[PDB]
Amino acid sequence: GQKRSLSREALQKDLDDNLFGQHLAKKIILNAVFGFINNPKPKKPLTLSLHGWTGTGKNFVSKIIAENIYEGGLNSDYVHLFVATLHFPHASNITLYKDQLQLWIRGNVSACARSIFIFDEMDKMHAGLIDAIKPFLDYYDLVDGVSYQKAMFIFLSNAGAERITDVALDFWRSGKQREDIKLKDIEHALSVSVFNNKNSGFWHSSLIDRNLIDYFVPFLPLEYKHLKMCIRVEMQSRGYEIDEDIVSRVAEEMTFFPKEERVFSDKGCKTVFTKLDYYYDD
Amino acid sequence: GQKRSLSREALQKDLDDNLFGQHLAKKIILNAVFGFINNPKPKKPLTLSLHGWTGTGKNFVSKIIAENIYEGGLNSDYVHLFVATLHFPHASNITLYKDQLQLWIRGNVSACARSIFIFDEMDKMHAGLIDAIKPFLDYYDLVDGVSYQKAMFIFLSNAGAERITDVALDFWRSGKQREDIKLKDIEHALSVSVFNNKNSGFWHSSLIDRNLIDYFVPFLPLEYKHLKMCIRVEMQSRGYEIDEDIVSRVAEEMTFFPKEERVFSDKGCKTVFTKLDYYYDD
Amino acid sequence: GQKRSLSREALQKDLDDNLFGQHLAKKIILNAVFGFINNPKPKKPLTLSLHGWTGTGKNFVSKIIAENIYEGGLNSDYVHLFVATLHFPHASNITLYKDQLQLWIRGNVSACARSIFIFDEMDKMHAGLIDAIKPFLDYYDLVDGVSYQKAMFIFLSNAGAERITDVALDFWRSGKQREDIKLKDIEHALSVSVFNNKNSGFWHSSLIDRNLIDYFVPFLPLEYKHLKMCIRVEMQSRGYEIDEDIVSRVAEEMTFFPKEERVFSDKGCKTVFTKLDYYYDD
Amino acid sequence: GQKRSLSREALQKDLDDNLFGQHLAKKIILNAVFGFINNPKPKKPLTLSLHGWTGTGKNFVSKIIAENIYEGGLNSDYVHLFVATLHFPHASNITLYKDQLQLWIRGNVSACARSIFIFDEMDKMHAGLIDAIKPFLDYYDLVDGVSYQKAMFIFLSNAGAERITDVALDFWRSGKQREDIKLKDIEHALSVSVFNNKNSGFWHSSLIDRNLIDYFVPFLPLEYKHLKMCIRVEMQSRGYEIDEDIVSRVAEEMTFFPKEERVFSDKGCKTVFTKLDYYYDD
Ligand SMILES: Nc1ncnc2c1ncn2[C@@H]1O[C@H](COP(=O)(O)OP(=O)(O)OP(=O)(O)O)[C@@H](O)[C@H]1O
Ligand SMILES: Nc1ncnc2c1ncn2[C@@H]1O[C@H](COP(=O)(O)OP(=O)(O)OP(=O)(O)O)[C@@H](O)[C@H]1O
Ligand SMILES: Nc1ncnc2c1ncn2[C@@H]1O[C@H](COP(=O)(O)OP(=O)(O)OP(=O)(O)O)[C@@H](O)[C@H]1O
Ligand SMILES: Nc1ncnc2c1ncn2[C@@H]1O[C@H](COP(=O)(O)OP(=O)(O)OP(=O)(O)O)[C@@H](O)[C@H]1O
Repeated sequence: GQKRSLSREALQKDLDDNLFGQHLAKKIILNAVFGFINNPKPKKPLTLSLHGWTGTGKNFVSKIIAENIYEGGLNSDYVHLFVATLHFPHASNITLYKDQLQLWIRGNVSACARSIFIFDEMDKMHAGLIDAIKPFLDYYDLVDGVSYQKAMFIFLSNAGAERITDVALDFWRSGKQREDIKLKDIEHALSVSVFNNKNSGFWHSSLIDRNLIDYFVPFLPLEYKHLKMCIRVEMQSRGYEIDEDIVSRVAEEMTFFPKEERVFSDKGCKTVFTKLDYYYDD
Repeated sequence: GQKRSLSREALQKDLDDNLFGQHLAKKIILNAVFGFINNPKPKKPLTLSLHGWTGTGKNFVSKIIAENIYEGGLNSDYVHLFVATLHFPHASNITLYKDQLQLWIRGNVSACARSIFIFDEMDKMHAGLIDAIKPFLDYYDLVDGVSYQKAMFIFLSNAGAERITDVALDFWRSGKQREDIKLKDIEHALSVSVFNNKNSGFWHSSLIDRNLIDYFVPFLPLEYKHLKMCIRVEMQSRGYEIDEDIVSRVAEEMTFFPKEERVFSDKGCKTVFTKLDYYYDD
Repeated sequence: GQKRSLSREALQKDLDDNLFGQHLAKKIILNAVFGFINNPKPKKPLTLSLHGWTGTGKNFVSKIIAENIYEGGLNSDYVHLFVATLHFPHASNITLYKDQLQLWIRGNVSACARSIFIFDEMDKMHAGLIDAIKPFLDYYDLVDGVSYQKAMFIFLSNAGAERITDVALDFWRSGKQREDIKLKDIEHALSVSVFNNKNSGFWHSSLIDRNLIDYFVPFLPLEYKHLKMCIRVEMQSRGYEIDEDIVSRVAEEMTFFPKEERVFSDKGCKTVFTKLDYYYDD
Repeated sequence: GQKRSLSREALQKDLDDNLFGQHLAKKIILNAVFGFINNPKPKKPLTLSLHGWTGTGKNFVSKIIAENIYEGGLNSDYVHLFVATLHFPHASNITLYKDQLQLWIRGNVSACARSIFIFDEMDKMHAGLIDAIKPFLDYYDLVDGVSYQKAMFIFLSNAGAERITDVALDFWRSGKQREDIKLKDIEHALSVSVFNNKNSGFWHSSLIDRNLIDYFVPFLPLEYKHLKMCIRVEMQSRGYEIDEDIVSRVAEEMTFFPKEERVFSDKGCKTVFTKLDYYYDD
């Protein structure tokens, strides 16, 4: 794994095995990294953006590719993780947070440029804490006698969800499935959510000062078909002895969005197996 | 005990011995933990919610299962307890309360992931004090090189009682007992009480930002039958020499709710034995 | 013995008689020395490394081969032993410790190049005390008009145990025994423990500046089968009159690791016979 | 005596004559040494641990067996004694204390391996002063061309008393005597007191790094029956002319623990005879 440059087959295989729907994410991720990781000269690190609705698999997919790259998954000493609240709660110690940030970066990357960093809960940040990293995302071949363009920086959020929602019902109201929705959607309004001078969108506004991001990538509500997928596949994978009635109860005993149609889920495949344990309790 | 994974028989036995009514709680608890504790891969810690009326046995049942798991019950070094007021009175020292919180957590859990935490008196809290724990309730296999998904976090309150009351008289007014009331009841209005921007419900509103809770579980007023149960069973268990007249006085000398029906208790089995000591005084 | 070059049969015989499990150690040791001792031109002394969990037989196996080589075992004037604490407690007298070290070396080896040195308790050392011996582990045919490449230097520790543990439950969690685990395991993480700038791992970091070590060799927790082996074999060897119930009490009256599975021992065959004397006391 | 290997009869006889209660200690000691002293190959010295409450006979029993082994008792040149405070007061001269320790050891043991050492007042020690002796408690057949595995090292303390107390009232509250309490009791919590990073328990924490101890052995409060035993037996042994009223005054004129039950003694048979001299004064 760690001694394997990821071939396309392994990743399309993995996602097609476990990922439900999200054709966009398979296309994007597969071709994007498969070009990137095979490139000995990326010219830049990987600046990925994610937002939308939960339980669609953000930390899921990040975990998966983390496992395919390194056996450590998240256990790898290379793969070192940060969080907003656990590390960076307050606007008091912003400077310490910046210095500690820069140094912990230089440590892990100076171990190897193929190390990976991820952030999470980015609705609770303070733009000084981007002001210490934009130079690291210059396409410069180096900084301080070190190159960073092999590493890969990945973000997470949920803002801008309202656009992917009302668009989802837009085309779906057109007698259509999001398979037929294309990858291109209104990246202008995404730029607004990302220009949105709310601290969530203001953070990424000052980051998008130069589109240091590579690719905006929203996920979508795992439709009740996906519920049934992560009910059948999971409970049959767990020796759970599920049957049909339990999968009548996916929709007989769940709330979807909006009420007036009862379509878009509230969790997808996040709270699915707990409620399925109720359906063991039946 | 501590070297015993709890079999179903032991727990249904215990609850059927000592717990009066609360069929819902026996079903929920028994199957829920019995699936959870036997699961070597829970994918998440146990995020339990409780609210409703007192004296129905919240701290009672938590105590019981604490004893069945570990001989320490609450004496266990693993089982380390926090309280709102005793530890976290003021909105002044919120930050210290968060840091001390995180560290005391990491201590006990780093002793073992099967440690247990409980909170109480959650009507007196401040949402910063959830903002330090939501990452711990990611389904992440780890944080900071440590996994938390085996541990079990349990909360307590009494808000939202009005719904379980007016529903209780709803179906009971229908010529019916809450045995015939099903577990499913209006979890939407429960979400409102849990969305209720009152600090009690606002706390759990920002927690229910992702339904990090597993199962909402209300208790109900221990009906005067339950009084008579925890009068006969207790006083016969205590060598008290109770007789019939003392159990005429359970209702001849007590207030129930509402007045116009005199049905729902005020304490259930909490103040029962003190008033029974009056009936020794007769 | 001392006039015997160790044939393979004698050593595989001895280990297969007395050593329980540790297939890796039989393979490694047997072929390694059997090639080494029979080699009139080793090109280097034997640079052995050991770490892991106790009571698996480090000082046991070193004792055994010491006996097979020379009748003295440890009594041999050739076989002269050093210890961290007994000889080299403080960082004050480091220089005296280095000079005395070099001279005591030159004495014993100048008696014969087939002399043996062992160290122990290597978590309490100071890198100056390797800085006097790395030249002795050049593959040079000589130093100061003397050759050292026939002698054999052996170390001991317990650091890096966490890796052999979590790996042991890794493959064992895979429905598997460590017989099916191969000798190859993650020698990268072993290099980290051996790069671990802790003084224990920093010592061996500056030693592994050139991999002057030959073979990393961890031992593993002597599984409760091995307990029962060194209960039956020992007590039947001691005329102890053991029976079945005493070997019910190996697990009825012992702690294993983790609690949640009760698998990996705490001592293996170290404290076994004392507790068995309790089972005489029964 | 010194030319006598202790037969079982002599020791069970002696303890059954003079020792009051402490069935556990008779079983442990008798079988343990009787197997040990008769063993020509112990494989280790005797690593005994003692803690609990005073006046139950620690220095008493150590004295007794010291007398049975050698006529010198404590007068023997073989039996050479150390104390924390008298010899090892300060953390200033720790090194001198270690060197003097090692040398005085080597002296007495080189006189004979059947020499005995005891320590006392071990709540006032400094872990450097174990760091010089753990090698002596390797099961090695020798060190420095000398074997130590015949000698016997014995410790004393009073920490961890709280566990033997609250357990004593646990089973005693169960309608029961500690005769019916078994030898097995919560050796986990004993390990905590012995892991207790207090210097008293931290000392023995770094010793229990390898369970170099053989057997944990607590004593218990000599119950008022034992008072009356060491009142009748002693005063009748002393020609004191005791009568009944004096043994009404054992409890009419003494404090026990807790107040609310007045059960567990404060001294047992330590201050007993002085207060009995008051009852001569009556
Ligand atoms: N598309 C999917 N197919 C199958 N299972 C999924 C899918 N998406 C999510 N899950 C499951 O749901 C759970 C939640 O996934 P994950 O945490 O990655 O979503 P998320 O967007 O990271 O949530 P949040 O945004 O709150 O961090 C996981 O346990 C995962 O296995
Ligand atoms: N269902 C029941 N059957 C028998 N006894 C009960 C029951 N419920 C409560 N009791 C008794 O009533 C007392 C109160 O129980 P408990 O404190 O668990 O209720 P609670 O909901 O925790 O109260 P609060 O909400 O005020 O903390 C206990 O002493 C318990 O033994
Ligand atoms: N695999 C085994 N089979 C049988 N007996 C064993 C085995 N391993 C250890 N023992 C016994 O356990 C005791 C401890 O062995 P030994 O001291 O060699 O372990 P160790 O790793 O050297 O301990 P430490 O690391 O603390 O020095 C010895 O008396 C030995 O006979
Ligand atoms: N079980 C017993 N039966 C009869 N006499 C006893 C018993 N235990 C103690 N004594 C008497 O009480 C006195 C105190 O005994 P001893 O000093 O051995 O207790 P200790 O635990 O060593 O005290 P400390 O812990 O303070 O050193 C002695 O004089 C002894 O004779």
